[PDB]
Amino acid sequence: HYSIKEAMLFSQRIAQLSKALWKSIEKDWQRWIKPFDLNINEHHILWIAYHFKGASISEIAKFGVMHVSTAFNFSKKLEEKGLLSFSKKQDDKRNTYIELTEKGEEVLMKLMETYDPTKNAVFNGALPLRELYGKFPEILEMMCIVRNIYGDDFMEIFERAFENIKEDFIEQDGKLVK
Amino acid sequence: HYSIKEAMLFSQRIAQLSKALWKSIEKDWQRWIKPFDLNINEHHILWIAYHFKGASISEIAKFGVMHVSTAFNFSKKLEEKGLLSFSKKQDDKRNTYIELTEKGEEVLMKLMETYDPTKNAVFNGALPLRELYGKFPEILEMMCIVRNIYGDDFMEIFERAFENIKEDFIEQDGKLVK
Amino acid sequence: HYSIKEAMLFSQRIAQLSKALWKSIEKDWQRWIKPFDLNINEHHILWIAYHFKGASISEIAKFGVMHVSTAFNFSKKLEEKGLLSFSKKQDDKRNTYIELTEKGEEVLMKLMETYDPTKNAVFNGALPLRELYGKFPEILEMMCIVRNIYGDDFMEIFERAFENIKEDFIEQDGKLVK
Amino acid sequence: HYSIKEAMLFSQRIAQLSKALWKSIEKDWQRWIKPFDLNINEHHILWIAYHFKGASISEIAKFGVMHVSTAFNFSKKLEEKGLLSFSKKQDDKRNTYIELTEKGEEVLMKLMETYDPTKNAVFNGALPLRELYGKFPEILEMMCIVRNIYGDDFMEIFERAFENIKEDFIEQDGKLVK
DNA sequence: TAATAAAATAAAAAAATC
DNA sequence: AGATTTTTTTATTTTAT
DNA sequence: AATAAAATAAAAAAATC
DNA sequence: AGATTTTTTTATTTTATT
DNA sequence: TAATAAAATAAAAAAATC
DNA sequence: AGATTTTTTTATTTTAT
DNA sequence: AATAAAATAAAAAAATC
DNA sequence: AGATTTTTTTATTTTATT
Ligand SMILES: [Mg+2]
Ligand SMILES: [Mg+2]
Repeated sequence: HYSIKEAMLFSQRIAQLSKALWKSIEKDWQRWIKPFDLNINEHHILWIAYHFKGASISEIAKFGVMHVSTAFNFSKKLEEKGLLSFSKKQDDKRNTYIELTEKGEEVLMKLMETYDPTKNAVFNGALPLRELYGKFPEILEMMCIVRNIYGDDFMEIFERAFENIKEDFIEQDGKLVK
Repeated sequence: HYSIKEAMLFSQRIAQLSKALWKSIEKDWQRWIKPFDLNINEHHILWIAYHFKGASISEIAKFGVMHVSTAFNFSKKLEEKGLLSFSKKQDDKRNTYIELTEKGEEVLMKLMETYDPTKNAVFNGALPLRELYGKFPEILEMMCIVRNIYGDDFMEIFERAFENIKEDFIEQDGKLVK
Repeated sequence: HYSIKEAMLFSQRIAQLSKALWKSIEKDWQRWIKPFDLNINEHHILWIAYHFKGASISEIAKFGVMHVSTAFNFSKKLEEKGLLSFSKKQDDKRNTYIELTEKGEEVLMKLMETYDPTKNAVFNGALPLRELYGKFPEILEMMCIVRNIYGDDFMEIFERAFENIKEDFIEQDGKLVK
Repeated sequence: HYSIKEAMLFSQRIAQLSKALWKSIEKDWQRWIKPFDLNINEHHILWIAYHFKGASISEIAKFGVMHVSTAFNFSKKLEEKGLLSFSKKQDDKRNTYIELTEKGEEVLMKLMETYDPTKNAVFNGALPLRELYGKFPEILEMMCIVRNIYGDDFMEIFERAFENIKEDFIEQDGKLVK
């Protein structure tokens, strides 16, 4: 059992913090992918499909943090730009599934190449901690909180992106490459 | 140095973790302020003027993570709803200072009465951690990152809210009241 | 559940750490008190009495992490040196109580004067962390572990020492004094 | 910078934690090894020499947090009990290098099979934390502090012990075996 | 709709001019 | 750029004999 | 039992704002 | 330099969209 | 005891010496 | 410098009519 | 049950390694 | 400078104490 004050204190503090973060993250994310004329959720969708091939609209709307409507509309615009593949399987024909086309994987890799960590603000904001820790910050308390909110299945996005990028990419001339 | 691989690993973990965390906080925040016909940034501006009286447009755009222009446009709607008061100053009339009207302060205080932490998802997410530790999670690594991004003066908002809630408010019948 | 390998991995990591930590704290503690011809458990006994006046030999042994016989022998050795006043009282007389004499209080505070944090190596080892955090490390994970082993009653010594030192003392010429 | 009050608020908190933690580790470690009539520092020496074959007396004293006189005398007693081999090198003859004999390896790995986590207090104190996290506590803050006090070369023992337990041992019938 | 760049604008400060 | 509603569609599911 | 009819509920998909 | 003029800088303020 | 001061002692390197 | 053992000592608990 | 006992337990107080 | 001698430095190695 808890004081109401002590809740307001915790609720307001993590509000400000999570808004400060993500806005900083959103800015650096949209700056990096505007050259390729992708918006944030769009790019997130393509990454959802690369790690989770064949996902359903509601499934990608799960792993990217977006409404089901946003996923359908932004994923069909990725279809017309030729970056996404829609599909249906008629055991249950209410369900529309998406796959990444070759063009889309390509722009993912090219965006991966244009990545410059130094122009990302939380990267630079986290480097102090890394220096004395020996590793980048884990932010485990946040991962615990997120898990209890979204469920362990959601958290599959993390380790699918961890293992895949550790094995599906390498560094040559200071850029990430396949 | 660091690997550009090791960098991406950290950047995708924090990116998704914070989009998760903000969106969760976003919807719970929208839900409690719609009864009084506010949006997040409007409510955010009102709390900033409560804690930082007579602050510049650019200042409340600093403390609330918003653009100067969104600060000025939502700050004017708040005075057309009567909740804010605009002033200018002797030394430099380019600045425009903002104060809370007592209609504005009232709706803040009434919303504080409606606050049910049980309906906030991040709060329920942090309860298991609160039990083990005995106090709420501090997410200290994130406070450090945000600080090295926004700088020490942005971080006065956390301290001013902490002190003000603690010394301006008090519990009665499970609600926070003056 | 846990694998035996995973558990051994944790049990050696903390055994080596707690040994390392305790031994450096042991040396600096001895340096500090050898001038006054005290030993660790004697100095801890006197500090237990200062925070917990009228405490039993068994009770002193709880907070001082020492065997009850160890407390007994070292405690009456302190009475010969005239810093401790034994008592026996009221209903039950198998219990032997302790309080701190005038001579004992002064040697505490005088040792508190000779305190130089820079000669203590664990202080120095935490200074890099304190810069980045703002405050000293909270070492919460071992605080949780130490509680689960010893119980919430035991952890009252932390809480009693925190409050007493905070306002039974003040700083003068780089010295703690009453 | 820091206060002298703030400095000793930290010094006492880690003194008391360190002592509490080392003494529940002390007595759990003793109980485990008395069956094979070893003491803690003798058992440490056997694990130092297993992980670091050919270690010097001084080096053994580094990794096992003990005086060079104790590591010598307890290394001797291990030679008289037939578990450690004493060597010299003709290039520099003031050095004296230690190496486990096969009788020495066998007693270590029978004790490895004797290991029951559930009799260890610190393990059980840590199980609630492993529940929330998914992994055991890392107490990074204590690793940071200990690395600054002892230096990065000492800290090699954690990394070698980690990887050696990982690869040299396997789980058969709920016990760690080679 | 809740935000936001990209202009636009007015005022203060800073820099040029002699 | 990214929501909320509402529609509209399919398939389970639940009834009703 | 079987069915067949009738809500109820999954999953999109299509206008708002 | 001291009195003026010019350019830049700062802070909005409004406008064009997502 | 399970430890560790404190000398004590052999070697080796380092400084000195001319 | 610290314990693990012994002992010893009250008070409490349990067992007996 | 009311007592008195045998037994148990608590808390020191000793002697070892 | 090169060969020598002499000091310090290092690593045990043995003592005695809480
Ligand atoms: Mg933590
Ligand atoms: Mg605690």
